[PDB]
This record gives sequence, C-alpha cells and structure tokens, in this order.
Amino acid sequence: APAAVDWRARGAVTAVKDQGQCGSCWAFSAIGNVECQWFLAGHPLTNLSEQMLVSCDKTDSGCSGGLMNNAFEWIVQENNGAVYTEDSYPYASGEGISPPCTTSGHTVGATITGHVELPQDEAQIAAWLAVNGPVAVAVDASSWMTYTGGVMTSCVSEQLDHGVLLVGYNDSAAVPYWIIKNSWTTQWGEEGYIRIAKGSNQCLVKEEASSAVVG
Ligand SMILES: */C(=C\S(=O)(=O)c1ccccc1)[C@H](CCc1ccccc1)NC(=O)[C@H](CCCONC(=N)N)NC(=O)N1CCN(C)CC1
Repeated sequence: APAAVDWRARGAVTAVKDQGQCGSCWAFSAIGNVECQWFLAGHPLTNLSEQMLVSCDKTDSGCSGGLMNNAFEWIVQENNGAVYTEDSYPYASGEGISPPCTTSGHTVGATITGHVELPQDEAQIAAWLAVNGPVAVAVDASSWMTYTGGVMTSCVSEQLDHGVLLVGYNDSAAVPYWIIKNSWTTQWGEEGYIRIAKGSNQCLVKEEASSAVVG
C-alpha cells in the first residue's frame, strides 16, 4: 500500500460536523462515507443528509444510536439507493429530538448500490482505503473525552460505542497512525479529527469497518 494517504488533501472529505446532543454518530459516519465515495466515483463533492437516516431509517434508533452497516442496508434495500442532499433535508436533531420522517420535498444527492464489510485487519483496511477511499468504522471512543491532539496510543479498546470515518493513514511516522474524522465540531481534537496509532487495533478500529459502493 502507499506509505501514507490523506483523502482530505485530495478534496474528498466535506467539512467536520456537529451531531449536537444526539447519539446520531452512526449516521454521520455512514453519510460521511457516502459523501466521499460519491465524489470518488467522479461526481462533485456534495453535502448529504444525516437527518434522512436519523428520521427515516427505522432499523436504527435515531438519537439513541445505530449501526452504519444497517444504515447502508436501509439506503439500498428501502430507499432505492438514494441519499438526499443536506440542503433539502437539513439536520434538525441537534437538541436531541428528531423530526418525523418526511418523504416528499427532498432532493437526491447521491445513489449507492450496496456496501462492503471489510476484513478485521488493519493492513487490509488501509490497502482498501488507499485505492477506494474513506471507510466508516465503529470504535470505542469512551476514552476520547480529554483528547486534544497527538497520536493516541492508549485508547480504551473494550466496547464499540461510536461511529467515525477513517480518512487516511501514515505508515512513515515515528508512531504510525490512522486519521479519523469525528462529528463533535472542529473545536474537538485536531480541528475535528483524531489520530490513533495504527497496527494495535486502537479503539477496536478494525472490528466493524465498511463502505458504501457507488455504481
Ligand atoms: C454515537 C456515539 S456518541 O458520539 O454519542 C459518543 C461516543 C463516545 C462517548 C460519548 C458519546 C452513538 C450514541 C448512541 C447512544 C445515545 C444515548 C444513549 C445510549 C447510546 N453510538 C452509536 O450509535 C453506536 C455506534 C457503534 C456501533 O458499533 N457497532 C456494533 N456495536 N456492532 N451504536 C449504538 O449505540 N447502538 C445502540 C443500540 N442499538 C439499537 C444500536 C447500536
């Protein structure tokens, strides 16, 4: 695989978001992934809707949590692959209350055909990411509350409790790391991102990695 890849530098990643006071991390992980996959299939980088999933995806639980692999299955099996634009279905759950699902008046921003569940293997995830783009991952982020910067090498790695987006890695650094996009505003971490060390299943990062497929 390449020594280092940063999809932000390649213009594949939209701005860091704020999930607010709502456990909608899984929707920000899954939508961030679809945004990147849609741009990498040759479309313009387009802002897509987490509210679609928080309100309409009833296989997940809204502000009380979900799975990115369920979100991708809902989009494909129940919504004919469609993911609406943010502008036409804006986020409304930042105080913890999701409006009811609305079907009409929203504009499709991207379409996906399926998703792939990647191996529980950091080297294979990195090689996949270098060729195919950012990857949604579940992590244990319980020890992330004090993180301000640097490469984390003591992440508590016990229970998957959060969903985030792998946007790159660097195997050349003194401590090899993953670059992760979080959804806790740009004030948190390194302008909204965290680096965790790569190769020791920090935060259980290898355990539930996946991506939407475009085309
Ligand atoms: C988002 C995490 S967060 O940003 O709120 C957070 C992370 C770490 C520390 C503090 C806060 C949500 C929070 C869901 C929530 C909200 C209120 C109370 C209880 C739970 N986390 C998830 O959506 C989480 C994502 C990881 C999925 O991992 N994969 C597997 N476990 N296979 N999923 C869940 O929390 N749920 C909850 C129960 N379900 C119905 C779905 C999965």
